[PDB]
Amino acid sequence: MRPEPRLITILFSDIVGFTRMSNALQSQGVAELLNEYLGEMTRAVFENQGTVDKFVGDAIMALYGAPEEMSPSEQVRRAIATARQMLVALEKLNQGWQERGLVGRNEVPPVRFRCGIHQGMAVVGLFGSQERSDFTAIGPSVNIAARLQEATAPNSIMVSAMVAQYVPDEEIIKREFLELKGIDEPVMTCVINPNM
Amino acid sequence: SHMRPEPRLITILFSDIVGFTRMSNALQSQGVAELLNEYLGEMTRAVFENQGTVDKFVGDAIMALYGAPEEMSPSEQVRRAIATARQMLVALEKLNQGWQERGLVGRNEVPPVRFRCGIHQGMAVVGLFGSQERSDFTAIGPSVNIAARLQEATAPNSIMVSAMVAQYVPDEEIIKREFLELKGIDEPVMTCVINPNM
Ligand SMILES: Nc1ncnc2c1ncn2[C@@H]1O[C@H](COP(=O)(O)CP(=O)(O)OP(=O)(O)O)[C@@H](O)[C@H]1O
Ligand SMILES: Nc1ncnc2c1ncn2[C@@H]1O[C@H](COP(=O)(O)CP(=O)(O)OP(=O)(O)O)[C@@H](O)[C@H]1O
Ligand SMILES: [Ca+2]
Ligand SMILES: [Ca+2]
Repeated sequence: MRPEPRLITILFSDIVGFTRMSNALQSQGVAELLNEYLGEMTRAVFENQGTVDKFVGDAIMALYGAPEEMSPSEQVRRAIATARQMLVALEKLNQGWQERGLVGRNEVPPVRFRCGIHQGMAVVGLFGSQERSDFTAIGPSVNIAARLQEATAPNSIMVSAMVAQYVPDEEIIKREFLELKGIDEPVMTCVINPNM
Repeated sequence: SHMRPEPRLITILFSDIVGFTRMSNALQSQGVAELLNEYLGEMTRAVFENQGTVDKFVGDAIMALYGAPEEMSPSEQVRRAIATARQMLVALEKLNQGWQERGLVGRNEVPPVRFRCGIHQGMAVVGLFGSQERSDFTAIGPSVNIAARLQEATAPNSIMVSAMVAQYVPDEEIIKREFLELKGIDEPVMTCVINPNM
């Protein structure tokens, strides 16, 4: 648990259109919707042996390579598989929320998905204090993964060069250098095929 | 830790610093761990002393709740949230003074650390969110989004609250009043920068 420098793979996912969709229902409904979603994401992360760092509203942060050790290639394989399984889940969910009147039906479009994945060094371990301490990762690598998730287009998966080097060339749909805050050197990003 | 999601009037506090990464770069790891911890330690103590609830940490950002899980009057929620925000800023200044005296800031010149805090009071679905496999206690809803947007909109080393919060704060303690259009929200919001001192 004690914080230490380690090569890990960070995954940030987030959905847009949740509050808009929940704006209709009451408290009970908003909670059901969110829990439904959160459960699916968690399932995708665990099934791929990933670590659910935390939830940030309707955003999810997962780690691969901590606390349990994992090779750089497995970290990426599993991070990618999680991101793709998440998308399939959102498709299933959106299908259900549409047949149920929460989508398509009159001004609350389906919920779009955004996922960012990066691999790099990060101080990982327990951070906080006596009042509160949580297991997480800190550092530019984490910052980068978060910025990729926010920079990518709707319903897509964007990764860094460090991650893409383990991905079959035919799976990289688009390449583009992005200027990310706090980073001087432009970052080469790669949108990957959400299927396989 | 057992509270099922339920609607409730609460006060949400979001604080965030800028300069940690920069300060920790010209540094080396179990020193970025002790640094963030030193900072986090000060922030959480400010929340605990004011009986606030530390919802979670988002990197070097802090989320605190007032009015949950333990009930709290709407006036007490604001008094304690305001007091927390002011104490944090004081602690930050104390921290920068220390880091300055350690060459952690103001050398290889990483500017001193900046502080931002946003506070808002409104309805929110509070309780445990997630699934049987994983769930945490937090608040959800437009009210939470607002508090977050207020913190990201205010200027460095300042505290910005919404009208709902300002109504409990002495008029003379309100430094500035101005309408700002927050993301994803239809009606502009009345923002009020409070004086860092009582
Ligand atoms: N329970 C919670 N814990 C931590 N942060 C939270 C939170 N609920 C909301 N937030 C914060 O509130 C803000 C919400 O604004 P956005 O992320 O821009 C909304 P969005 O994702 O674009 O649409 P959406 O809410 O429909 O999904 C974010 O800054 C988020 O981190
Ligand atoms: N341990 C962690 N858990 C969750 N989110 C994290 C995190 N570490 C970093 N992040 C995310 O990484 C991103 C960092 O970007 P910013 O918040 O803009 C950095 P900053 O506050 O401007 O400067 P700073 O890092 O020097 O404080 C945010 O989206 C933040 O929420
Ligand atoms: Ca979102
Ligand atoms: Ca920050």
